[PDB]
Amino acid sequence: KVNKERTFLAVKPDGVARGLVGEIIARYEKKGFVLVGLKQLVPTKDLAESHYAEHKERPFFGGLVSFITSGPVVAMVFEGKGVVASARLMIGVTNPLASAPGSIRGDFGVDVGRNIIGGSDSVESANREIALWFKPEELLTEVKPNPNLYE
Amino acid sequence: KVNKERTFLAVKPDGVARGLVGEIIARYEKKGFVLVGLKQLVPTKDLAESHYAEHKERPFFGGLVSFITSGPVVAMVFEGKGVVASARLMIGVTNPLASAPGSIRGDFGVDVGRNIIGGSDSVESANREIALWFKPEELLTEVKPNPNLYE
Amino acid sequence: KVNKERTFLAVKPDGVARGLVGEIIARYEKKGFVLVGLKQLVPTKDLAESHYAEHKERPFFGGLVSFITSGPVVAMVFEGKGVVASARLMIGVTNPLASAPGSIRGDFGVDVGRNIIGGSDSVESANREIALWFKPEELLTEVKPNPNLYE
Amino acid sequence: KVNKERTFLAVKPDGVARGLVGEIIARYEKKGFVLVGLKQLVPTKDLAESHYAEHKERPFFGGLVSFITSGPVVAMVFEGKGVVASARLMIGVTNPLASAPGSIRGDFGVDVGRNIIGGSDSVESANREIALWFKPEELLTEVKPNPNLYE
Amino acid sequence: KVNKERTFLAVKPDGVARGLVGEIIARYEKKGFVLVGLKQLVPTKDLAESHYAEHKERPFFGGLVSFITSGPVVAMVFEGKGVVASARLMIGVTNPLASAPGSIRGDFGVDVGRNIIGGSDSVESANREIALWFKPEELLTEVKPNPNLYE
Amino acid sequence: KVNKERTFLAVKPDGVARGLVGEIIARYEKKGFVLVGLKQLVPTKDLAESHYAEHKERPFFGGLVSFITSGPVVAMVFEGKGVVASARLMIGVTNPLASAPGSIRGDFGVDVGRNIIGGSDSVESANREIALWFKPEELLTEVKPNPNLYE
Ligand SMILES: C[C@H](Cn1cnc2c(N)ncnc21)OC[P@](=O)(S)OP(=O)(O)OP(=O)(O)O
Ligand SMILES: C[C@H](Cn1cnc2c(N)ncnc21)OC[P@](=O)(S)OP(=O)(O)OP(=O)(O)O
Ligand SMILES: C[C@H](Cn1cnc2c(N)ncnc21)OC[P@](=O)(S)OP(=O)(O)OP(=O)(O)O
Ligand SMILES: C[C@H](Cn1cnc2c(N)ncnc21)OC[P@](=O)(S)OP(=O)(O)OP(=O)(O)O
Ligand SMILES: C[C@H](Cn1cnc2c(N)ncnc21)OC[P@](=O)(S)OP(=O)(O)OP(=O)(O)O
Ligand SMILES: C[C@H](Cn1cnc2c(N)ncnc21)OC[P@](=O)(S)OP(=O)(O)OP(=O)(O)O
Repeated sequence: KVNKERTFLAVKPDGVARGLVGEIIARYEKKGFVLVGLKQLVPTKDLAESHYAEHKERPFFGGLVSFITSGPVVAMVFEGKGVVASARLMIGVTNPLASAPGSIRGDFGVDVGRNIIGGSDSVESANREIALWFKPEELLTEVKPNPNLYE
Repeated sequence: KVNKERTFLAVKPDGVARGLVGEIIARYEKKGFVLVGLKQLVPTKDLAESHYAEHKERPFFGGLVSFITSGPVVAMVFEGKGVVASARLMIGVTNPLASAPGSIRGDFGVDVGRNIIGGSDSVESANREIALWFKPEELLTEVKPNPNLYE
Repeated sequence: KVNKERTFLAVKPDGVARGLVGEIIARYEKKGFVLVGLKQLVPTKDLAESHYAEHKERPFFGGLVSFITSGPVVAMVFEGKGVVASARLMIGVTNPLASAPGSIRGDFGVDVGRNIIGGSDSVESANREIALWFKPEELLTEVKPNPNLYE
Repeated sequence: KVNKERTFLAVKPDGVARGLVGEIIARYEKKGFVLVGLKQLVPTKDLAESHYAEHKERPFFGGLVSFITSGPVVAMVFEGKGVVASARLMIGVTNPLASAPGSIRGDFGVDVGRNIIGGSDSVESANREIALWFKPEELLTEVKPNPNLYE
Repeated sequence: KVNKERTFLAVKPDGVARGLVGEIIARYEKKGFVLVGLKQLVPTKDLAESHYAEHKERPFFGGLVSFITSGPVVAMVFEGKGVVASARLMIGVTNPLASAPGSIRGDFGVDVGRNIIGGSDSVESANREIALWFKPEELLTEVKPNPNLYE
Repeated sequence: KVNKERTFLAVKPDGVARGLVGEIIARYEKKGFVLVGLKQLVPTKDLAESHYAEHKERPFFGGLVSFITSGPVVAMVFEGKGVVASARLMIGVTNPLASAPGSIRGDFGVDVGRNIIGGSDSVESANREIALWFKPEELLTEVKPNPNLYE
């Protein structure tokens, strides 16, 4: 279906430390997106390096890897129609200072390096990120569509 | 006045079923718009066709008419300066996935067919919609202006 | 059955004027109680005296009648298991200053005469109050059983 | 330490289905309790029976084991001073209708069978429940004491 | 009248450092209590000792003085009927773990030493505390009574 | 250096009277901006004219001066990276009706004359406004950077 689209979201160590996990989950739940995977973990260097592989050649890659592996991360997978692009709109933009009020980064962030949450940029990136962070057993298979949310 | 402008708003069956009525009323109350009419009802095919008349030649007309009659609707009328255009901005856009975080559809909707709330598109549409859903007795006549909201 | 119990609730002129209608409705909706009746109206002296009949010989009767008729009131009917005793608990006690934080009066009221909301004191009072404020046509007959709320 | 006390909390299938996971996590985070374990899973009949082992001879045991395995559950472990007793106070009482406004069950529940969340009744039950639902690797070891929350 | 009663409230350094100032102020404003004095300051040892004078011979006195001077404090004065006792009820009890959900300490605190906010225990203590923290010029004199909050 | 930027914000008499002080302070605190100055006062014509000096020859100058002196104002100073531009984004635009939902004016305002809060338009205007409303003693000097908010 088109309503079975999935995105990977990570509440970064700064979002976890600031106690924003519930606030964030509650925003995606109110939207109508279904939580199909959820876990708290301290990421390994390998998970971090494979996750941010598009920034591997840039000077700040080291710091990104160090910071995401510096403390607990809440990894989640949400399912819904256009969940990839929608989840991103809900987060805001790279710079939290330029992110609109009402968005996660707009409401809670001030620094690019401490930008609370990260989401998949595309359906291809999502499917790769989901497989990396989660095992098939850790993901829901039975997802009954809400007739209140979908026509 | 100007500040006596009125708009018609309908919390659709999906918005009532999902328990979003108070959430929605609170947003317009916080804004400074005065509730001049309020009721819960199951709309008739008669009322629905008349309400959705601007789309009577479109292929989706029947579907809009079927859905708005499928369960209880919370019908309301708000009064304030630029309430028609403002109420619409507060709702978001046709596609809830494209609606900005901070708006009703932006925060709670995923599908065009399940887009929670509908509002008048113009002052002319509002005056027609208000007369169609409400009787003069069901509307407030005495509206004292709040000196904290109006200069 | 027992989950089909109904209570009458009135957001008094002070609760309406202060813009607390959406806040209050959202509280009962969150709880799992179903809205089966809703309307805004300016009560007549006849409706006000009939409503406050149990206190018709008390010195404060006139004052209660004068205030409930002084502006718009939001009249509602909620359905659920033990809704009568549960709505009262959610409201708090007669004196809002003695009402616990978390209740409507505890969170928003300071005066007995400006105590925002009133609810039915018993199933008997509820059935009488509902018939007095609402016509059978104004009340839902089809109430969808929620399997997440009720075992 | 005393501040290193841990409790096991489960958002039951009804709490997950109603989209209350984030609302719940936010409440414990706002309090100052640290999340040390988190996961979503559909529990097996075995894990449910071992979890509800204290009631294995009671007539309602079967019903509790059937319901907790009927859909996804969000399993969590929180750390803090008096977290076992405090989480329970935050949840409310067995009957959500008797639970005080401000508590989780007092704000969102109407039925004993659909009472959203369950928490450990003691430190001994917590240590057993934590070991039963989580592997030592799934739980945090490094827990930074907040000098704003602890003297 | 008796609606002119005043209380002194202090958001302690832990309260301020955790970013609970606006949350706390919103609660008293929603209640109907009028803010008649407000300031942020780092208290001097002299002001701290004078404030905590009733406990000057207790073993914990030193610790209370050390902590209230360790960082910024948001000092405020609220006016309204029974504001002294009501403000205390809103705060909760000495131990935040024993404080009811819905109270400031019940919702946000875990430790007696980090109990976010302090309020006057009596009208006599309030009048003394107000004079100690505020100059007559720093306090409002013109307080128009809200007819929506007082009969 | 860059994270030490400061802005001046004034919750205008309309914002104070509508009890919005707590809501506003919370928004800036959630964001990660540090409150370095805070006070409630009734501004003098001298302070008002100096504050609104950039518009001293515009026809609306008198109206702005009259209104900001008509009741209590909550003056505050926030510190953070890009706080001047970010605080304006959080306020919205001049016309609250055109302000996006999620912004303060977008969420609570209807009139240009009653637009709840004013903020510095530039770093130069901020430094001037801060020195005008606050004495150096009234401002924090020791501001430890939060490692959860800054890289
Ligand atoms: C490129 C970004 C931001 N970033 C971190 N440090 C720096 C830095 N020093 N210079 C520039 N950019 C930086 O890193 C990943 P993230 O924060 S998950 O995501 P996003 O939502 O921004 O998005 P996408 O476009 O990666 O999906
Ligand atoms: C024409 C629209 C949208 N729409 C619903 N289904 C479809 C569909 N199948 N194809 C196209 N458009 C669709 O219907 C009305 P509504 O949802 S109250 O919203 P609006 O706020 O956009 O309204 P207005 O702009 O007319 O006020
Ligand atoms: C007798 C009560 C209390 N009361 C109101 N004004 C006064 C007054 N001036 N002197 C004394 N008592 C007063 O009046 C009804 P109400 O306010 S709808 O509701 P309740 O929910 O508290 O209760 P119940 O009456 O339905 O049990
Ligand atoms: C025995 C308890 C209570 N209870 C639930 N259904 C029934 C029922 N049908 N008959 C009797 N008792 C019942 O079951 C677990 P729970 O629902 S998580 O609740 P709790 O958090 O209140 O309790 P505890 O186990 O920590 O005390
Ligand atoms: C003596 C009391 C209690 N107390 C604080 N720390 C300690 C401590 N370490 N050991 C014992 N007792 C302590 O101190 C004041 P506070 O904390 S504002 O609270 P309150 O609500 O009790 O009120 P009041 O005293 O203003 O009435
Ligand atoms: C010039 C503005 C707006 N303004 C008020 N009345 C009028 C009026 N009658 N005609 C035009 N403009 C008016 O005055 C300041 P303020 O209201 S704090 O707004 P802002 O914070 O959006 O401001 P800035 O600092 O960016 O200007």
